[PDB]
Amino acid sequence: ALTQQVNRLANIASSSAPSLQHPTFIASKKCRAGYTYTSLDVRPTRTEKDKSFGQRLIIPVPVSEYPKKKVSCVQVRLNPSPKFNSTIWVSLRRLDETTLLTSENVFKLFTDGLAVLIYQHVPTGIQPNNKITFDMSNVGAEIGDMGKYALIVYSKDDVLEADEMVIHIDIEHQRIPSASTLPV
Amino acid sequence: TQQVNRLANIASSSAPSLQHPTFIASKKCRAGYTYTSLDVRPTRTEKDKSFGQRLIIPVPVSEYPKKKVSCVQVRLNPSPKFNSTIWVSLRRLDETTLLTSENVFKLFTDGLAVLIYQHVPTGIQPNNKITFDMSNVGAEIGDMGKYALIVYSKDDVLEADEMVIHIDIEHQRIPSASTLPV
Amino acid sequence: ALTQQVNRLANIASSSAPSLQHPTFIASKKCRAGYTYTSLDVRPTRTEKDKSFGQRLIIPVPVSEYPKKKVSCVQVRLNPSPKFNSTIWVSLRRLDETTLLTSENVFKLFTDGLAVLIYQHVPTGIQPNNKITFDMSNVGAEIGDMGKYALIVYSKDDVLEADEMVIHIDIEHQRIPSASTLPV
Amino acid sequence: TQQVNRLANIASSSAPSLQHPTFIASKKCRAGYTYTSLDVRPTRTEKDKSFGQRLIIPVPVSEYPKKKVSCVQVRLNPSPKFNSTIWVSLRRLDETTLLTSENVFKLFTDGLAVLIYQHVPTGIQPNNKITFDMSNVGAEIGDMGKYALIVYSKDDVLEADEMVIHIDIEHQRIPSASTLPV
Amino acid sequence: TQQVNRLANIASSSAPSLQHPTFIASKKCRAGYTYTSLDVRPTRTEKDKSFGQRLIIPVPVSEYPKKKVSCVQVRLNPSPKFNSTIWVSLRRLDETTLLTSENVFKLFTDGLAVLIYQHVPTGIQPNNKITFDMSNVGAEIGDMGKYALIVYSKDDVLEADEMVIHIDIEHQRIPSASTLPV
Amino acid sequence: NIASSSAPSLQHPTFIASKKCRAGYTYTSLDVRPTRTEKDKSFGQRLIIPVPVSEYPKKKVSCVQVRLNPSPKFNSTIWVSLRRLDETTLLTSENVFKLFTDGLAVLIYQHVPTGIQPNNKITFDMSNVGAEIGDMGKYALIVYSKDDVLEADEMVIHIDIEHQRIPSASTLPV
Amino acid sequence: NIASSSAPSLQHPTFIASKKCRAGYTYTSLDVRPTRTEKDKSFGQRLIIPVPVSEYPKKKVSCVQVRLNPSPKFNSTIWVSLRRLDETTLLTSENVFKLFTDGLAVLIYQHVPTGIQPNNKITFDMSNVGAEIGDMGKYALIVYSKDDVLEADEMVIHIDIEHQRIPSASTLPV
Amino acid sequence: ALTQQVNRLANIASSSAPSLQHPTFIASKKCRAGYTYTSLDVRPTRTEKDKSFGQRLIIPVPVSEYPKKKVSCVQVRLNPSPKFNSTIWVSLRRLDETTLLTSENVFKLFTDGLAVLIYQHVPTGIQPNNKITFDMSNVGAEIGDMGKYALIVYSKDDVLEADEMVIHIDIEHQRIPSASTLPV
Amino acid sequence: NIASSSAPSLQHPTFIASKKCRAGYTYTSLDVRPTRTEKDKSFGQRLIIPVPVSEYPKKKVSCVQVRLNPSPKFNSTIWVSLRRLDETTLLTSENVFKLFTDGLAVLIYQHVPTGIQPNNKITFDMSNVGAEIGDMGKYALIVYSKDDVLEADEMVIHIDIEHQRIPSASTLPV
Ligand SMILES: [Mg+2]
Ligand SMILES: [Mg+2]
Ligand SMILES: [Mg+2]
Repeated sequence: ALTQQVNRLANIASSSAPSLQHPTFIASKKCRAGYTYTSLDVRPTRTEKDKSFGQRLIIPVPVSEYPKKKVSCVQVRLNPSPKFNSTIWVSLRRLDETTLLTSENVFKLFTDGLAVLIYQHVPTGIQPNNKITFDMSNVGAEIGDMGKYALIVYSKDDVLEADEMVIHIDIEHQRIPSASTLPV
Repeated sequence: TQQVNRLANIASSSAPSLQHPTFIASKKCRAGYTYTSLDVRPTRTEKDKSFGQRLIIPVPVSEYPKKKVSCVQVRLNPSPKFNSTIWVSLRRLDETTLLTSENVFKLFTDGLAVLIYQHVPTGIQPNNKITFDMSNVGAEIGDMGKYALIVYSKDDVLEADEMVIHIDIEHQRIPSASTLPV
Repeated sequence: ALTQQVNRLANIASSSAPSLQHPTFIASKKCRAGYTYTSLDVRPTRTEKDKSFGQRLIIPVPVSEYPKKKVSCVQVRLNPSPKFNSTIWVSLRRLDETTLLTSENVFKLFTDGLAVLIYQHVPTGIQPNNKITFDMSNVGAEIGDMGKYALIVYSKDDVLEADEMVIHIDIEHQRIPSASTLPV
Repeated sequence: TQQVNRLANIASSSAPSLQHPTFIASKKCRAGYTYTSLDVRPTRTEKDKSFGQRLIIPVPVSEYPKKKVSCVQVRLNPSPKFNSTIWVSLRRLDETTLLTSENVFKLFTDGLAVLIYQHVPTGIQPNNKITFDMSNVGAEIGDMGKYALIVYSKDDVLEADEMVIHIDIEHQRIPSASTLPV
Repeated sequence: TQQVNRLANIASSSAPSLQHPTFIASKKCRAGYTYTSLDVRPTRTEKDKSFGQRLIIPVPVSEYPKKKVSCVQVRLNPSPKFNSTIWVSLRRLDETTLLTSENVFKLFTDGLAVLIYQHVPTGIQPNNKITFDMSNVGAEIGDMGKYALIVYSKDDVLEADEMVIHIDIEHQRIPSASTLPV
Repeated sequence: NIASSSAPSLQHPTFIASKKCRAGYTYTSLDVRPTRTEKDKSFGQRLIIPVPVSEYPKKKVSCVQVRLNPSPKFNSTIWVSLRRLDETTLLTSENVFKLFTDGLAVLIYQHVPTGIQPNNKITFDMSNVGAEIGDMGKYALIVYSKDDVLEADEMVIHIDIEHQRIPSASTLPV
Repeated sequence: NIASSSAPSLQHPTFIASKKCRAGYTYTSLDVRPTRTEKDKSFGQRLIIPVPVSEYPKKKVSCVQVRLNPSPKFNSTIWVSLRRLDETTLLTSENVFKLFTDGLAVLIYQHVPTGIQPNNKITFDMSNVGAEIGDMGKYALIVYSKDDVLEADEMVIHIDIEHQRIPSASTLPV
Repeated sequence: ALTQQVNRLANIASSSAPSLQHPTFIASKKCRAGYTYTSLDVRPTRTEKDKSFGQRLIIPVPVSEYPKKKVSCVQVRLNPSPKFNSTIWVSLRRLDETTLLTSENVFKLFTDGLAVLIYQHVPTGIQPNNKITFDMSNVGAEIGDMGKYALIVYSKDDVLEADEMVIHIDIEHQRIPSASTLPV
Repeated sequence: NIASSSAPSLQHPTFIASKKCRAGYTYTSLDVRPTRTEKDKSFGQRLIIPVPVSEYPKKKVSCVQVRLNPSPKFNSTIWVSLRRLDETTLLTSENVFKLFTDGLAVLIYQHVPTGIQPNNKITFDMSNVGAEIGDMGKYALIVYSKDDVLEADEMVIHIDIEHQRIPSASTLPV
């Protein structure tokens, strides 16, 4: 028997179905299994129209303690509030504080070799495809590295409000060491 | 030959069936399990105002609290007067925590599933059901009370007659208890 | 060969040695392995002399979500501050808020079927045996159950200050389910 | 079992992937080949006016002209200010031949591929890429200069910041040349 | 027969050896690894005041930052003038975070090892060493700088001549680099 | 045939010769017009890895040669080298010397009427220090005009970087 | 015997030594008296392949050395090299420097009272750029008289061209 | 049978016992056997308080004649007189007369990579551990070399007197050639 | 494969090249700022073995190179070398010459406007004299400022010492 096409057909048939148990929120999978991940909360600030907002990657206190911990991918789901009226562009890349997101600056990178997600408010429910992910399997990303990165957003039409939405960014990486013996 | 059957199952979910107006499919989550539905006529709820109801198990089940729950579906048969469009979900609760609009959003927007039901003109919204799993969390019948369903009328001042919700509860069959009462 | 005494002799020889790498802090092991634990921080309040202080068990936000999660034991290490001048009695049991630690009330239980740790400040370094543990393997303790419990302390001589010390209470329990697939 | 894999490949191209906003797939045309992209900020171009750029290979490749080219993709990342709608393509050229609107159409309309990019409101146009093959024609790196990309702003007076194009070039890997310069 | 040898090892650690005044044993944490010590004459530090020093790797090692560290022992040879009694340890740092007495305690008291050295009259305190492991955390030579050793003079106004500390660093041997400089 | 395999080697006393460290490695050059930096005044530039590589800070670097093609106008005589560091350290004449006179490399290029002029190439090894692409930024080349104040046009330097070939770039872009 | 086969190699620090790229290859020289080109003024000549070769523009070129026998009168000091291009580009002093200071070769030949004078030979490789005989025309050598204005008689250059042997010339002509 | 632990357990049990036949004088063994040793007498001088006394290694007339004779270790037993009232620090290292034991100088070395013995007068008999030894197996020490070395002492509290004590320093080294034929 | 084993060797006429004696050997460098020693006046420094090595005077030494990184200010021209001796002997100009002109080594480093400057490195062999670490002290390097009086800042010397790797340093300290 040849099972190298069955899987493909099965998974392609799936992912593309408005089955049961779920809002207008797309699907999601997992990177190099044998990995665990960590999510992050990011309520934006009332960012003007044509204005861009961004946040650096600020690892959490318990993981941040293991830089050199490899990252595979990094998904970004965004649960919007009912008050999400605007429509915006969003993505994320490496840095050096040195650079500032002058509207002009942002476009620059937005437009070139790299991924970017658009989230528009549709009055026919709400834009399904609400998450996007990035792969570090190759660039080679250690946990410390994260800080260098940072996600962005650009409010194309409405002056997005802080109450308009909240983003969760999930991070696939190697399991951190599990202690099997009580403290000092 | 498990790949092929898997595709046959998926194709079935995706095809208008001769038993629904627009109400999408709804497979159950357990064998050897029975369920129990609930009726929920929501109080007329203002625009931007939210309505919620605790999980008040009924009289005959409420008595075997040690029984576990797998999942809990929420089908919502709307009345023709259903004009508004709303967001709905449910989670663990602490009474105190109040359904203040602001509070609501808070949770709505984070790790957890939520259903939106809009009144469309070309027939009516399909997926009118949504399910939640308690397997992992480990949920006993008594536990239910802790949880509670919510609703947010995003537009029209949702009317009382605008709709009715049914909450289905998968759990362990209750002992046949073959022995007439008292 | 008979290896049912070797282990015992080896572990008894060990635990009782002022070897290397460690202050006047006793040792520690692990309960039903295949379990993970969780620690808790408890800076006390300036508790008078002859007065007792106590804290209920307030599980954390990520675990508290899985009551019905069995607990094996519960250790209580106490890293004291240099300013730890007093000497105190400490332990922990089940409850019902209904009861209040009237000095008198405390003694009552302190004295009967149950464990209790004394921590005195010695001027010959500091009291080694600084931790104590309790077993729930049998009483059967689920995570929800914890809240019912609560640790206590009684300042026998000095009016213990909040800066005098801080306690960490570690909890052996079953590993919580690990998600292997990114969010909504 | 080559028919089955063929359908699996086709099904894959046709399914939103978790790495694109609306930018359709884009398979490459060669192994043992590497490519090289180019950036093209088009000058603000009037309505009904057309803009074009010759193929100016870069400094480090431009030096191994004997290297052959397979195909050349043209992805175009538009800015949010991208409001216009335009037609674009490219072919062999004779400098003299001038991008006079009229001339343009002439070729546009005949044996050859062309891409149209319109600004839609429901998100944004998908297929933002298009590729051309030089295998047959036989195209050397030097040859590129001969060719040139074009654009026609059918509606808005296409702005400079309205967008940026990237031209990908599949060709033979360049000799590792393991030996530090001069 | 691994149990028996284990007891022989343990018994050895626990027996005055003919090479120490009162300085307890001190086994190393790695093979194929070499270490490097450091000298630390602490500035005279008030009573209740704390002193600290960052990990300033030296000139010849500081150059192979990619080299990993296993553990780091801290032996402290006190002078006869050593009269005070102090607490000492070390951890990751953020410069800013200041050795304000209060800050110190904060960490001292939590998940982490700390050594106390008191001046006794019947000879002198034994265990004068303590070690920390970086295996798990994953520590490169460069990383060291991040960390820093601390001290708290609990009693006497610890004098400069009161003592000297040596910090031993287990890490990967440096390449023989058999090839005279420049 | 380990003898035949190692055989590689070729060079002669002249200003025209240069090998390379490890095969399967590719390199990358850099351009550096200096500044009209004064006499006695030193000029320096950080390692600004370019746009397509700068994306795998984890890739390894073997060597890094620095050839310098001068302009016919180049007249001054200057010392030049490079090392790692923290932006914190500043190229004060005094600071410069400090390092210059260290157990670590350095070239001098002066123009004089004597047969031919010095090699313009010099190279540094990272095969041991262990240098990843990201690491480069930390390093930075320097120069000290011992005599005439060189002008931004008295010369142009090219810095070549041996390192691991970057991703096969398997399939077409975005 | 791959070791014996590769064995070939021989040269020493002096103005008398030169090998060759690939065997089975023959070469062709060229003569180039310059022009009384001014001081600061640059002189250049295109690659005028000769009459019998110029007929197989498809033949491959390996290297191209450029030895230059100067006259005893040669006094000036000059820079010299060569590259490809489009007739369009013009040897303005400024343009010259531009390339001179590129990731691509160059020699300087000055006359001074110091032991012996620089090598007059320099060579360039085409084994990779891939150069066909026709291609030559595109290239062209240059020179810049940094000092004294050299005269058309201050020197004569010979340019040797390694390439594939031309047709066996099997049978007698027309 | 496995006899690689028996010996260890036996010798560890021993050395740590107040058996029979011996004052409050610790024990002692032997270095590379097949070696003989040589002792030295060192009555100190009335060395002030906070003052340090030292003596170079002055090999004896019959051995001193065979420099290049390797030394393994060097023990230093110190039989104190009843009048030993003070308490002192003692050790020993290489030299070059050039250096002088300024109290300050002494500390310097005392505190660093190297052994050091403290001998205090206790009124509960007398400080058992009265000897210390140093190993040259590795540094490689020839008999001539000794002279370079020299032992020291620092009277921490009482102004040690010459009558307060006397030290014997024993030297393990290779047997010197034994003549088996009468003289000239 | 004794041929392949011996194969090791690589160097070219320039101020950038240095091998090493025997493997399994490690070395140790030393720093030596001189003194503002007069013109004609010689300066010297004994071999002050450092603190961690100085403890195995019985360890063997192979070679001992002496590279000298000068400061840009270095102007004087000087002779330099080193040998064993008894503190008794004193560096009087006359005494200096005596040895300088012996069957035993020596370098001269002057600064001049001529292409590049001499190698700064020189090395000495002990593989036969038999030198133990302790022995070093007996030796000592010297210098003679033939012209300008060099200043303690006109230069800094590094002396590298090939010798047997010291004790594996098996287990953690005291
Ligand atoms: Mg790393
Ligand atoms: Mg239960
Ligand atoms: Mg000897």
